[PDB]
Amino acid sequence: HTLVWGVWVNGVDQGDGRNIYIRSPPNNNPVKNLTSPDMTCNVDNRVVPKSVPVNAGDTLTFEWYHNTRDDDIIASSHHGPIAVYIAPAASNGQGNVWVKLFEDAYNVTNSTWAVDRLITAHGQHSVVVPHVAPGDYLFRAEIIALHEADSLYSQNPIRGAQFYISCAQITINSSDDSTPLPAGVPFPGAYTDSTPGIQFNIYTTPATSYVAPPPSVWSGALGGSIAQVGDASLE
Ligand SMILES: OC[C@H]1O[C@@H](O[C@H]2[C@H](O)[C@@H](O)[C@H](O[C@H]3[C@H](O)[C@@H](O)[C@H](O)O[C@@H]3CO)O[C@@H]2CO)[C@H](O)[C@@H](O)[C@@H]1O
Ligand SMILES: [Cl-]
Ligand SMILES: [Cu+2]
Repeated sequence: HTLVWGVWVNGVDQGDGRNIYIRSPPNNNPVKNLTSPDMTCNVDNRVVPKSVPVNAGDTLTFEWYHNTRDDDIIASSHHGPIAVYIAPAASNGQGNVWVKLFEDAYNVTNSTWAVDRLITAHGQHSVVVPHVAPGDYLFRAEIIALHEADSLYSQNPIRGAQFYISCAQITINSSDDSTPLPAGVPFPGAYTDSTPGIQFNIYTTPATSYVAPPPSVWSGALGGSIAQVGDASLE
């Protein structure tokens, strides 16, 4: 159970984005139905009044929280991966539009899941803004909690992989468009009951064997991190 509070751009806090530049759902409950329209941008997908200006090459940091800013972030039980996707905003997230910019699942070096490191990072994970066409975009940050993912939601709707999905409205101003955005995958649709990484038993199956759901990270993607960029306590 987690939500996005706002974003930072090059370590500068853009301020509380909830219902402002984040298409915030009404609460932190997960999405679990893989064929739900709610898989696009969570249960209240609509245009919000602001879009955060960035340029290609900026560091864009998403900041998550549980109940209040810079708290426990997400229950520690919620082990799983983190991904970020991008789509042109005019699509409203519909159709074959989502391109993956970031994946972090289980780090064998550190023996930690992305969610574990997100807690340590005070809810902060970042991407480099890619060199796509200037314009308005949706950045879809997705945490998958796997603690009940041994079951398919379609078999037992009390369980299943849990999707904490947050769409941020980002406007890319200065970009050379050296890597034009291609078509991508649909949400709902990209993840199905047979997709690797959706049904996974963290109690019985080693995390060293976990394969995150496709698609693969796009060749145009410039990278990211799971790390505290900004100190909310200084404000
Ligand atoms: O026993 C089932 C699993 O529970 C997990 O805890 C979640 C609770 O099930 C859920 O009821 C609770 O929801 C809270 C939410 O955290 C809070 O922010 C909101 O204000 O109210 C909700 C209740 O209406 O969330 C927790 C997760 O934080 C355990 O984490 C898990 O190990 C356990 O299997
Ligand atoms: Cl939960
Ligand atoms: Cu939860």
